[PDB]
Amino acid sequence: DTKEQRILNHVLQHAEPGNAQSVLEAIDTYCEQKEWAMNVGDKKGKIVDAVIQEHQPSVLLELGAYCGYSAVRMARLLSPGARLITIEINPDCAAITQRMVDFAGVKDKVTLVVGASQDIIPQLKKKYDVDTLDMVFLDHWKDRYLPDTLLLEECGLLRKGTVLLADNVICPGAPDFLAHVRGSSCFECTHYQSFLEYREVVDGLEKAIYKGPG
Ligand SMILES: C[S@@+](CC[C@H](N)C(=O)[O-])C[C@H]1O[C@@H](n2cnc3c(N)ncnc32)[C@H](O)[C@@H]1O
Ligand SMILES: O=[N+]([O-])c1cc(O)c(O)c([N+](=O)[O-])c1
Ligand SMILES: [Cl-]
Ligand SMILES: [Mg+2]
Repeated sequence: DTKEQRILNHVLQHAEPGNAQSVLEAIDTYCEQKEWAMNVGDKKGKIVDAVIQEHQPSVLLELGAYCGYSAVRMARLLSPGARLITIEINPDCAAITQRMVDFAGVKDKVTLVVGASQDIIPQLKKKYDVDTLDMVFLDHWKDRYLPDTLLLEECGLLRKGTVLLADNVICPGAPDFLAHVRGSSCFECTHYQSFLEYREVVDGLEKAIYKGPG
């Protein structure tokens, strides 16, 4: 992950220590202009922000951390005592994520777990003291969105009103997830049309609110 280290080094050299906004701006400018990277980004980040502002989650699970952009972005909006648990399968990306979170001033809100989402999710109650989740941000490999959604449900981690928010439902796309949550009476869905981070290709997020196993 040479590019990812470069992004981190750019942030460490140019952003302001302890300042989450400064970190996000440094990443977004670097990535838009110099080296594209799969961060949720600023435009779609504003939709993520709005969802968190509307629903005010205190326990938030992120699937897929990468360099920590979205962890920093979401953590900046959370109340005291809130927990953002973020799961990242790649140890080198997790290491960057932790540096990024520490530098941004938000480490006290974030718990990073190195591992595959499908291994970690069944451990969240017993090993991470989770009860249920208020919100989940899905932004890992898209072929995991549907299986992890069903796993979350099976493991008893969703309550009525738990908000799923999925990135990239149009590009690269998550068609099997979308078909499921839209067609299922167990999820109330809203689609937010936007763009591929840093670019003009159309993309979107799906917000799917769990309605219980009905
Ligand atoms: C799109 S990047 C996440 C971007 C991040 N949410 C952001 O906006 O800054 C996707 C990440 O998912 C991770 N990933 C892929 N499969 C995963 C899995 N099964 N469990 C956890 N992380 C996984 C990849 O290593 C990669 O870092
Ligand atoms: O290829 N891409 O444009 C992306 C974009 C993204 O925002 C991703 O999250 C992604 N992925 O997780 O594979 C891929
Ligand atoms: Cl953007
Ligand atoms: Mg994405």
